[PDB]
Amino acid sequence: GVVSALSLRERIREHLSVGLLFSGCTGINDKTLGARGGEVIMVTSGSGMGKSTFVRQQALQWGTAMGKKVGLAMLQESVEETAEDLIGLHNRVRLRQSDSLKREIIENGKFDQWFDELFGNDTFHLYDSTDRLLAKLAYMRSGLGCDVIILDHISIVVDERKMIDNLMTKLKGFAKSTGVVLVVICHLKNPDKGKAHEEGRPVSITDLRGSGALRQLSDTIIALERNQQGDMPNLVLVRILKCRFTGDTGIAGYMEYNKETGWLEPSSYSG
Amino acid sequence: GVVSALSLRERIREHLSVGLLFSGCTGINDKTLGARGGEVIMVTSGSGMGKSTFVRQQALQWGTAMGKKVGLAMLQESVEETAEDLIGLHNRVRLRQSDSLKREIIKFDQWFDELFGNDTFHLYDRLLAKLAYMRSGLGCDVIILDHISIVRKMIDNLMTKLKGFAKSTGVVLVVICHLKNPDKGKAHEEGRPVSITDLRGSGALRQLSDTIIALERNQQGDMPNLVLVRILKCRFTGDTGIAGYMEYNKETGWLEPS
Amino acid sequence: DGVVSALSLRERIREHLSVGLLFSGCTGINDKTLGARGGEVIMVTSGSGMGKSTFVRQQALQWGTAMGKKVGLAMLQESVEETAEDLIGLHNRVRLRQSDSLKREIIKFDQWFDELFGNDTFHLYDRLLAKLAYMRSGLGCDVIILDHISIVRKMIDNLMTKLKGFAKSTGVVLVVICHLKNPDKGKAHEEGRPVSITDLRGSGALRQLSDTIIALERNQQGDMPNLVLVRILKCRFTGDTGIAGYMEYNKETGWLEPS
Amino acid sequence: GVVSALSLRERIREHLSVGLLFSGCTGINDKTLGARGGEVIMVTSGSGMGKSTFVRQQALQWGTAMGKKVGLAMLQESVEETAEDLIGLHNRVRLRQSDSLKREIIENGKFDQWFDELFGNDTFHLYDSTDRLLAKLAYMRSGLGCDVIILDHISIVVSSDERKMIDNLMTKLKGFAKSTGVVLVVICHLKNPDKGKAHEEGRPVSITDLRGSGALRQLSDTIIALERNQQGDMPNLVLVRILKCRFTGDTGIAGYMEYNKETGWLEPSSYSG
Amino acid sequence: DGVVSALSLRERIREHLSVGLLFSGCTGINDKTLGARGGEVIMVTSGSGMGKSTFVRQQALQWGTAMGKKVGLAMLQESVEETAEDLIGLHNRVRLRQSDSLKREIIENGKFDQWFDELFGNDTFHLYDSTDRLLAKLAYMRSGLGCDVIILDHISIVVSRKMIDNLMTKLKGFAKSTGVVLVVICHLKNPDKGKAHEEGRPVSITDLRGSGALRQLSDTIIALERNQQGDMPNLVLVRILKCRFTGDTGIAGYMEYNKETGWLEPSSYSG
Amino acid sequence: DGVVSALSLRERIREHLSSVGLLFSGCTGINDKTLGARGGEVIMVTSGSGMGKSTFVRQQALQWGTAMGKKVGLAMLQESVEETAEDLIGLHNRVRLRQSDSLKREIIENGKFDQWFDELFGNDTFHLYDSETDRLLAKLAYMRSGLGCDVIILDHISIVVSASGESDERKMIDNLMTKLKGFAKSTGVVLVVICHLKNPDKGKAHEEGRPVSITDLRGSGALRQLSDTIIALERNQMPNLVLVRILKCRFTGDTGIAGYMEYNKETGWLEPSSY
DNA sequence: TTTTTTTTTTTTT
Ligand SMILES: Cc1cn([C@H]2C[C@H](O)[C@@H](COP(=O)(O)OP(=O)(O)OP(=O)(O)O)O2)c(=O)[nH]c1=O
Ligand SMILES: Cc1cn([C@H]2C[C@H](O)[C@@H](COP(=O)(O)OP(=O)(O)OP(=O)(O)O)O2)c(=O)[nH]c1=O
Ligand SMILES: Cc1cn([C@H]2C[C@H](O)[C@@H](COP(=O)(O)OP(=O)(O)OP(=O)(O)O)O2)c(=O)[nH]c1=O
Ligand SMILES: Cc1cn([C@H]2C[C@H](O)[C@@H](COP(=O)(O)OP(=O)(O)OP(=O)(O)O)O2)c(=O)[nH]c1=O
Ligand SMILES: [Mg+2]
Ligand SMILES: [Mg+2]
Ligand SMILES: [Mg+2]
Ligand SMILES: [Mg+2]
Repeated sequence: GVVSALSLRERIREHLSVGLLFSGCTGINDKTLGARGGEVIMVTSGSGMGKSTFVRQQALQWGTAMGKKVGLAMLQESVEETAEDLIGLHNRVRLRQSDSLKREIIENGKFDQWFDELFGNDTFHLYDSTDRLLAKLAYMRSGLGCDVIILDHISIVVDERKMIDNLMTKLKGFAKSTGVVLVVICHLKNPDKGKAHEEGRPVSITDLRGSGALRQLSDTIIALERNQQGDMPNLVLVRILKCRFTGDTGIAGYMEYNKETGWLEPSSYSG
Repeated sequence: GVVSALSLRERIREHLSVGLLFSGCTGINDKTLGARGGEVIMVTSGSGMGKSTFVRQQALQWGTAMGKKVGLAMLQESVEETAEDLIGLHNRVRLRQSDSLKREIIKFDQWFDELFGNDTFHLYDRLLAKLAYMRSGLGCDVIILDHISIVRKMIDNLMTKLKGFAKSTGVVLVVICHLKNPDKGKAHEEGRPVSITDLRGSGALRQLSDTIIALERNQQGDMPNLVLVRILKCRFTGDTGIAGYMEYNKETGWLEPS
Repeated sequence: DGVVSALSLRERIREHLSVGLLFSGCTGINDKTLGARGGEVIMVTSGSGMGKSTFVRQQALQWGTAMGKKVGLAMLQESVEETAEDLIGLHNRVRLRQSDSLKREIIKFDQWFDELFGNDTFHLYDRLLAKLAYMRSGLGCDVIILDHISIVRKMIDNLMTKLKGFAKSTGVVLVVICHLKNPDKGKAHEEGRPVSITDLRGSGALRQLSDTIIALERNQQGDMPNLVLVRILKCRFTGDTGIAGYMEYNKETGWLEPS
Repeated sequence: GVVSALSLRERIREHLSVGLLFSGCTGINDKTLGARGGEVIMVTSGSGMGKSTFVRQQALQWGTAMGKKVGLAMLQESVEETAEDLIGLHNRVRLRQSDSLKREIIENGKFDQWFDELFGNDTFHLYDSTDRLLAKLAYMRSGLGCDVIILDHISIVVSSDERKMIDNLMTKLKGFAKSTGVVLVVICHLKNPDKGKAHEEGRPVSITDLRGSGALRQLSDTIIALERNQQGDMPNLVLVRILKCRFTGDTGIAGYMEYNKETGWLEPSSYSG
Repeated sequence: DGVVSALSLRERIREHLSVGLLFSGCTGINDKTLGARGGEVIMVTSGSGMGKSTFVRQQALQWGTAMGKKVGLAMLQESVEETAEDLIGLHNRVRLRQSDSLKREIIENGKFDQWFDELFGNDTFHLYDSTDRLLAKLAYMRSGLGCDVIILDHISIVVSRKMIDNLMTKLKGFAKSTGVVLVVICHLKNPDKGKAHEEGRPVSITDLRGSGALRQLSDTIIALERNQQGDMPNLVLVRILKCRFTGDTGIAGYMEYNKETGWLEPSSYSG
Repeated sequence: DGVVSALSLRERIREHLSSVGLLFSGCTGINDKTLGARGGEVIMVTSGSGMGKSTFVRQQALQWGTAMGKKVGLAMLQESVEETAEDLIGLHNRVRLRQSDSLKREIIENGKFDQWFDELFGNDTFHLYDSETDRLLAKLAYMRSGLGCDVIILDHISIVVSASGESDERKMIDNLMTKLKGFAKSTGVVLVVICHLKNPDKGKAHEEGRPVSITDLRGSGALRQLSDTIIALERNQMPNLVLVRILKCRFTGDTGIAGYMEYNKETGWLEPSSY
């Protein structure tokens, strides 16, 4: 592995020739310009502040609009609970929270409309619901060729200090030499001082839990606030708290949550 | 292993296309589609927490009030004990832990044969060639096996014979596994919650099984018999965890839901 | 068939099932786990020097003066004299080996000797399972009590798997003592700290084989170490385990009696 | 080997040690006098507050203006993310953080005018990205002979226990400074705060806030701690704090530095409290 | 066999029972645990380097004039002449080791051999100069010299658990097997929750290095806790912890040092 | 056997009580409470990190190496032979030689440094040593044994315990610390030890003005048993008023706060200050 | 395979 600084005439050049956008909020698209090859983002909100809404939305948007293979690794739930929350979200309805509508649209041929509008040419990919998880994600990257890989709910993949430190180190070091956006989700701690995360705490960088290797091997911290006690509980207040590429840490904007469609859109709110 | 998005075409329709209730802990019927055939309900706890205190309670109310024929096999003990808790539970008076009422009656034949009068109970005192006759020659429908432990490669070569048999027959084949020798913190017995991790023996005690009940109870608390049920990995309705309160009620002896 | 139709399993149970050995001190043992049973390996385990042999050799006297059974003792922790000399002043309610005058003022010696020893009850002992196997065959023992265990992974369980076989063979009421491990978190046991079943030294099968566990929690450097907590930690045959009672000492005389 | 104190008359005088001075701030160069061969220097701050570009700037300033051969072992970000800061740093711009310019400069080939102004001097050496790291540094410094070596992100190299690993390595790296006589700036991180705000948010960092062990303030020679408040109203005024200087005996504030967005070269600000 | 009855015991009580060695300094001790007894093992607990050989050679001396026993001393913590300087100067009430002026004064006053045979003029004390060899060296004092109270100094090079309770249980069995009142010195462990023992802390029965049975096969536990950085480092706290033979324990006594001589004597101290 | 009595000990005490001395410099009270380093003892040096535990040893090796003629041997393991073979030069001649290059430009040519060499090191008083532990005390025994180094100084015990592959790093300490105290007490050579002070938890750390306690010795716990004198230093980097604590002297009967010193930013000498 | 203490730091509790 002895490489001098003189083997870099045509290897820098071809490395010149851009980040995959962030739908629903262009403020994250402003002060990061997306994500690169080897990047590891971190998405977080509180323990119950909708960390499963916008990540699922972005997995939707990067496969039905942009032609990039979104190979998920969701381990909150099984496969038939995330495929349906892809389809019913995409059709702007509530799929898995109404029993008659799951029976109404199963009757009349619109089912193989709503399967084939999404899952067609191997864009979306799903994972069978932890040191073999890395081997399965590398088999996912090498065999299928997916670009964005999401992992969720870090408590299942795991003194939970050395554990989560070795976990974040192993994924950060996995993202080398491959060119893959390995987005991970992790939880916030129980707030040892202050107002709670169920009450809309101002999420600092001092709230990640298990070890401080989460705010030290990331490449972006995207923090959401689903302030349910606030007068906009249909509003995820989104924030860049860490950037290795720019350094702008602040209110990129807002995104408004919708009930019936399940979506959340860019909003035009100010305080 | 990774399975692609093409494999879920009809299976959401198959996901959008109960049976034996759990008399005792009345939230489990709400959360694991009761009991169909071919299930392996796990009753997981540490030695003393209420393995056979709870698992034999199901066989009375699924042997008599359901009418389905039941094969018990409590190989941690013998037939003389497994043919008494049935009687003392069906007759509400504590048989085994009383002295004078053992010899008061000995109307023993009546409370023997009235609850053994069907072809319900076929009790047992290599092993599966003698166990598996319960379902073919006899008609049993709930089969409950207690002990597994003393009963690299000669360990994980067991559950396939049971699971293919459950596939072929359709029997509620409830087998008890145990907890383990702990390593850090409080042990299980004080009221520790046991998630999917804390199980030795094999991973098939919480993975290859279909639905997993765990019993936990504060032993040196206000009462040692406030058990509480947990689901580890449920496949029928997916949702797992805590249903609700049971209590054993030492006056009578039913782990009844509270 | 290995399965047996339970209706055709009748008379063998009709011929089958047709309190017992009480405990002096801590009347929430016999009221709760119902005395003693043949074939048992009971445990009286607490910390080292909590007064375990202020229980385990009080019971050997109460089971030879009112219960009349044969008691084959085993104290390796001292000699036959040093375990038998306390018994006489224990019977006579006078604290013998803790005041110098009455150690030799009496010598009414054989009055106090024969009235508790002229029965052929006690059989002391100064390998050990051979010399407990003779206590059945050549001596006729009815209660066996032992005191110290830690001298005679598998070297700690292959004594307990021989003692459980000896309780299997003869059905003898047996009491056995082992010791607590050292709590590296928090305090020590000796100021009222509750013990768990992991607190047993040596290895990790001295608690499979035992049929119950009894323990004294004693605030040793406390305001008084004369109010002990009895705790059952395991019971195969009554289920209800935990805080049994609180025993005094009554320092004028010295009786572990419930209060 | 046994020695005494009389057979050194003409080799004590050989020491009778010229430094390698910093850049950007000058009070750092007051109370350190540069850096010497056999001297382990340590830079700490939070994550992202300036532990890689502020060290690579000094790797350039010690590697194109002073002719000292400089080697890197960048383990965070590999060769092809770190050359395009060097190139876009020396030219007083922001290269990778715009596609208005990387698109332009390879059309005509003025990339080949901004490129060979630096690396054709053959003073830079890399290591492409956990104990024979020493043995590869030995040839990077014995045959190639880069006269400063930089180790990036030592908390991969600790990925047994912590106390055993990092001391068993750190002793062999201070004994790599000795017996080979190279300067060595090593990068190592911070443990979490207990109470209050953190070391990226702008906490006043102390000496025993390290992580990996407490044997990082013990086998090391100079502790330099940046304090970059990014939540305060001055988000790009970094502070520099010398926490432990063995060779002189001055501790406290060095000075202040400003970070300029359009250029990338941090400038010495003249902030007053 | 080796089986014994409890009928044939009229002889071997009649030939058994047909206080003793008090402890000088803080005479609540013999008021409470009633002196030493033959065939035991005794632990002096104090802080490390805090006087675990000042309250044991005093109690080697006070059993060598008024008791006349064949008192041994076994020192591994020092040499065979500094242990003898202090015993000469101790009863003579002049702090001797700490002064060289009085070691060049009465070398030629001729009262060297006078204060030698004033209290070594008997054949009372015996000594030794440096564990399985120590098995023979603790028994030859019992057989060859006829020693009565052996004091053994060190435990941590005596350990060169299998070397730690091998000592304590075997040399507890040898005590009751030969009647010699063996007295051994212990080391407290290195605590972590807060203070050290050396600054006024109270000690519990756990605090003994090596393994755990040093509290099992020892028969009494004597305490000293001296507040080094306080009003004085000389007021030790005495606390009795374990007592198989009377039972009563607790806060025992409070001594001073009486700085001219070197003699542990008490005071009626309330606090 | 070796069980020798106490009646037949008339002559061995007689040829003993006729050492005690070898006093410190830098302050007064460090010669009160310990009366210097008694030949035989173990003396232990603790400061924080970068707090002068080879300043107050490089300075006390000279007062024992010139003003008393005692053969002093220095095993400085932090460094090499050259940085410490010259740090005594300006020590003696009252300049800061390595810490300022202008004097290093002055005294090359005219040989003032050569007379500064031949003054101190022209005699035979100082011996030095450079750098597991299976040969450390083996190569330290020849200094007192053959060469007669009457004081030996050991620097940085933490880099003879961090250089071994063992099971634990505690047993490997206290299987060597016994050889250290035995080699000290047996031949009666003073052997001084440098060891460090571990992580604190709340408030000020040791380098910010923490009153260090005896249980804070990093590495093991028999460093407060097999020691005869423990010395601890404190400062707040008044960034030079270093005060001294003596933790435990096994010979005499008083320990505590020893004295105040101040370090000289021109010459190199610890002036005992006032406060 | 598992037992028993004894140092040194990390989250969280
Ligand atoms: C239970 C109790 C005992 N004691 C005293 C009476 C006896 O002197 C002594 C009883 O302890 P023992 O039972 O005699 O101790 P042991 O020989 O069993 O030791 P080990 O546990 O290590 O095997 O304590 C009290 O003073 N108050 C009490 O409440
Ligand atoms: C010092 C400083 C840097 N920056 C920017 C410049 C770079 O784009 C980025 C620095 O990133 P890096 O230097 O690459 O990373 P790091 O060493 O600080 O952190 P880690 O230990 O996790 O590897 O931050 C600011 O915006 N303001 C500042 O004051
Ligand atoms: C106990 C005590 C000791 N001292 C002084 C004078 C004593 O000679 C000295 C104690 O010396 P030692 O008793 O010899 O020390 P130690 O036994 O605690 O340590 P080790 O096991 O390593 O041998 O301390 C007092 O001043 N006041 C006191 O109360
Ligand atoms: C005490 C003190 C030290 N110093 C400086 C000058 C000395 O060269 C320096 C000490 O040099 P060293 O003795 O080599 O450093 P250290 O032993 O204190 O710490 P470590 O070896 O573990 O890294 O401290 C002062 O400037 N003023 C002071 O008051
Ligand atoms: Mg006993
Ligand atoms: Mg970086
Ligand atoms: Mg001593
Ligand atoms: Mg130093």
